[PDB]
Amino acid sequence: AFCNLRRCELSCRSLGLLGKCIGEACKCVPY
Repeated sequence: AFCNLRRCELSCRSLGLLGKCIGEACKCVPY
């Protein structure tokens, strides 16, 4: 897969959110 999900999710965990991939990049979500 073309997206670093774990590296995103642990970054979002600083902000208190979850990380989710979207095609070719990753974004944080509070859900």
